[PDB]
Amino acid sequence: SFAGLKDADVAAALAACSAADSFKHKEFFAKVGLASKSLDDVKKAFYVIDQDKSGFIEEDELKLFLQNFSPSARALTDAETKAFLADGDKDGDGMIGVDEFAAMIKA
Ligand SMILES: [Ca+2]
Ligand SMILES: [Ca+2]
Ligand SMILES: [N+]
Repeated sequence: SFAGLKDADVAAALAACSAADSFKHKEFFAKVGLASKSLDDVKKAFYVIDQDKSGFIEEDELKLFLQNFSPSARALTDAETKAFLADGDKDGDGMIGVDEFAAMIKA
């Protein structure tokens, strides 16, 4: 479950990436329903994912990305984590900021 999203969508999205290395963030964003949320709602999601409230989603939080949807969900592999980072880190500082997060989700 995730605030603002349908439990059925979140559960199906988690099932869709059950296999190691099958996680594709853009497919996950669409399946879970975040890609269809308003920009304002996408920003809310960001602050939840930013676990230590540093203002940025760092690699360690990216690795445990799925835990925000279910505490028992698997960690992303180092390969999945790095691809996630490479796709969203538009300014090259090694982390994902709120605007980068929103850009990655809204096409
Ligand atoms: Ca953080
Ligand atoms: Ca960045
Ligand atoms: N972090």
